[PDB]
Amino acid sequence: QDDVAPYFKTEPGLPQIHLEGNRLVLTCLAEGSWPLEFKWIRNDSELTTYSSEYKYIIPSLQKLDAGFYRCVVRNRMGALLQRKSEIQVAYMGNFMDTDQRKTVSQGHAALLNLLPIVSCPQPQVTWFREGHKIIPSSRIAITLENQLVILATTASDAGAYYVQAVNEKNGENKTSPFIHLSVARDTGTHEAMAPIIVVAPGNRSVVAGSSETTLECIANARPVEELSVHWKRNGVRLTSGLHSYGRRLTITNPTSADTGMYVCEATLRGSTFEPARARAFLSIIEPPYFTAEPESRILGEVEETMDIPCRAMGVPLPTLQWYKDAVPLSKLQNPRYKVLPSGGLHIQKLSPEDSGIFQCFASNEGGEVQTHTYLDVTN
Amino acid sequence: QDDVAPYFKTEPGLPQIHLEGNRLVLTCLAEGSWPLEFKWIRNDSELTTYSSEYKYIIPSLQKLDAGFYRCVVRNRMGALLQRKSEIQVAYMGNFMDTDQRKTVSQGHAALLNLLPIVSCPQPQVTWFREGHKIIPSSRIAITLENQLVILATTASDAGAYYVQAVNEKNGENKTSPFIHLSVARDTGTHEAMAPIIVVAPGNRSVVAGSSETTLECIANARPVEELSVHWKRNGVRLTSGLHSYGRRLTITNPTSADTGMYVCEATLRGSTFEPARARAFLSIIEPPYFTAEPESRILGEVEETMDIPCRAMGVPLPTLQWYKDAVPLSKLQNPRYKVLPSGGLHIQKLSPEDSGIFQCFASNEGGEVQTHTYLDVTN
Ligand SMILES: *[C@@H]1O[C@H](CO)[C@@H](O[C@@H]2O[C@H](CO)[C@@H](O)[C@H](O)[C@H]2NC(C)=O)[C@H](O)[C@H]1NC(C)=O
Ligand SMILES: *[C@@H]1O[C@H](CO)[C@@H](O[C@@H]2O[C@H](CO)[C@@H](O)[C@H](O)[C@H]2NC(C)=O)[C@H](O)[C@H]1NC(C)=O
Ligand SMILES: *[C@@H]1O[C@H](CO)[C@@H](O[C@@H]2O[C@H](CO)[C@@H](O)[C@H](O)[C@H]2NC(C)=O)[C@H](O)[C@H]1NC(C)=O
Ligand SMILES: *[C@@H]1O[C@H](CO)[C@@H](O[C@@H]2O[C@H](CO)[C@@H](O)[C@H](O)[C@H]2NC(C)=O)[C@H](O)[C@H]1NC(C)=O
Ligand SMILES: [Cs+]
Ligand SMILES: [Cs+]
Repeated sequence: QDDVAPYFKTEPGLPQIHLEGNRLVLTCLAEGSWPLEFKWIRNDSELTTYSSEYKYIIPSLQKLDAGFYRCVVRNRMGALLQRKSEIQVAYMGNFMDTDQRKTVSQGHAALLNLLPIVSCPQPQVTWFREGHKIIPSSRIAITLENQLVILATTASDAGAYYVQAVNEKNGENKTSPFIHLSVARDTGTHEAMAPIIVVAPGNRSVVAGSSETTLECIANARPVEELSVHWKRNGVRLTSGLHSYGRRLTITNPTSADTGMYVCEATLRGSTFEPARARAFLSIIEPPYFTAEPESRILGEVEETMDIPCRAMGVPLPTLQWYKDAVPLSKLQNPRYKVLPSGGLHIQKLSPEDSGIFQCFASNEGGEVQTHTYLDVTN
Repeated sequence: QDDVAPYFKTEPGLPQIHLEGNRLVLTCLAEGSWPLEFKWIRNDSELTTYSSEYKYIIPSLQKLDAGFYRCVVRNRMGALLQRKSEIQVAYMGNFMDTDQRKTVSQGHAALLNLLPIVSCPQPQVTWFREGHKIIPSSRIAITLENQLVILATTASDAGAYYVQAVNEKNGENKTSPFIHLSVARDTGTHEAMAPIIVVAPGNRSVVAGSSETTLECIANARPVEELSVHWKRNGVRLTSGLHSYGRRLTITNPTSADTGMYVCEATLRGSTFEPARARAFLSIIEPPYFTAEPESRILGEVEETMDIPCRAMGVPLPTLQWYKDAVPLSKLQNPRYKVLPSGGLHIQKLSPEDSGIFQCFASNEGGEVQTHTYLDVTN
């Protein structure tokens, strides 16, 4: 047919992590009446001009190729945006070539930050001192951000600490320089030290359907053997999902029933001390989905009114953005194309140049969906 | 601790398709008390011996590297099988270097098979004759297996046909040699020809949650302009999901409500001819999931009875296979390890050598899941 508007035969696949040096083949698998042309876009910037080549090939990936890719397909009838593809590249930088020094007063917690290093994705970190692998315990913690936390420090904890960082996707590993931790005398004259939260749990947001999410709370106290960290929800202690000496709470398969405030509570068992508390809030993201889509093809007569419906649901409420032939409506500046509050597109007096592909995108923090129609105008 | 049995920190990811020549990095991301050792397996065959290296790296993938990979992790306490990883490699072979000949009698359908070619995944095929791209129409069909079907042949259809095959994953393309189709005179003396099904729909099975599934039915008749192909279910014609001149029925998001028999029906409109019919059956596969798992760690006293529960649901009913320290129970040939019909493992008189990792796999055609426990035996 001479009247087949462009459409995609296959949608691009889920985000995959790619290795430096590997070949990458992107493809624009579209059909339609010909001349059929394709161009590529990276980060809303034009990579290629229009031609009959539907492939975009990177012979050897480097880190600067990481980004969002999409093709546009066009024939005489209109232009259609492919849904975005997320191309991540696994890479591991270097540690800065310098030692660091840190001093803490006996009895306080020492928080040793993982030395600056750029890595995708974030590495797995093993902490060392004098070739001895440091294992989490009731007194030693390693945060979700790979920081080493030594609780209730003593003179024995002084020394030179370092990391082996491993990028699990490309296999590369790096050793950091030293952090020289010194431990000075106790502040004042106090044997026991009340619980104090040194790593507070953060606000957490997770996308619906995710397997797990983990909150973390680390407290200092002395004697550390009496220290108890526990998690409360709705004023009542939680009993399941606890890990790493009670410092990690993992919620599995989180739904909206698990949203809201969580409280971690640190106590010295049997003591007269007040507990230390910190609050964290858990939020669920519902990716967008359409509740009203237009027909694939619509015929209007010149001079009549046209309505193209598009409505989407999600948490948070999705924002809708319209395109005509792969140009956003804001750029076209067409006073006859009215966007309705519910989301639909209203066209007051159809004109022959209104013919083409209208495309609606709904997006929030947790995803993006698309629907489109070919508008045909007669006479 | 000296008593941490091996466990995985991260499960391997979903099946990805890899390109020839690309680097591949597999990783065995397990923790536990050390010495901790790892070995790799490809297609139930041992690739490497046990060592402290948790990575397996293929510098440059070739087709013969395609297969199922998994690591075993072991310390003194026991051995644990990683869940399998499916490594497919995109490849495209060559057509055989020979022309073919085919003769059909005028009015009959000509079924032109795509010339033998090994390819992963199956290529996208465009059929040609004299440089002219052949487009599907009411008289020309291209099956889901890339065969060209010319209905109600005429002398004009004689000529040399060929294909451009494109592997969409690695971008490679091949042109085939020619099929020389000849069209001989009509058989007998008949103007109209009743509908006959030349490509019958097949039994289809699909995994639950799949986006789409498509059935295909192609009929011959003359005059082809009067030919109508339609789909029936429960004795009543289906109205939605039809494609390619009614020859394709796509069921979107198939559930068990769509299982059973579908009928395609070919008629010559307004004619006295009987319809031609073919039946196809659609089946849904439910991947396995557990309905009863054992605790992560279990303590038995010597000489007592132990029960390790494992029960799974799925369509078809999953089969359960047990392992101890990554050795299947059938090999161990231990008369004290009894497998119950519901799935659980029964151990009559616990002995010290029963300590270790017991691992239960449930599988059917649509997936495989695993659960495990560390059995500790005292005294
Ligand atoms: C394309 O856009 C992505 C998304 O913003 C960019 O990713 C950022 O890259 C910079 C480094 O250049 C980092 O500092 C940011 O943290 C990254 N943000 C995210 C969300 O990933 C990417 O660099 C862009 N690529 C190009 C070529 O423009
Ligand atoms: C973490 O999330 C909580 C929960 O929303 C935030 O608390 C809100 O803070 C604003 C800012 O003053 C208040 O006006 C609201 O009353 C709070 N909402 C609720 C439901 O209590 C908090 O600000 C967030 N903090 C960070 C650092 O992200
Ligand atoms: C590993 O097992 C898979 C699964 O059977 C093998 O895949 C088969 O490969 C042969 C060619 O060698 C094909 O003829 C079959 O059709 C394939 N079957 C499937 C289900 O994919 C794979 O070849 C095996 N690889 C090794 C190295 O043993
Ligand atoms: C396609 O599926 C149908 C549906 O199950 C199969 O029909 C069965 O065939 C057996 C073999 O003689 C009969 O005993 C059963 O009565 C049939 N079942 C039903 C529900 O009708 C058919 O054999 C399959 N054919 C192919 C080629 O796969
Ligand atoms: Cs649509
Ligand atoms: Cs378990």
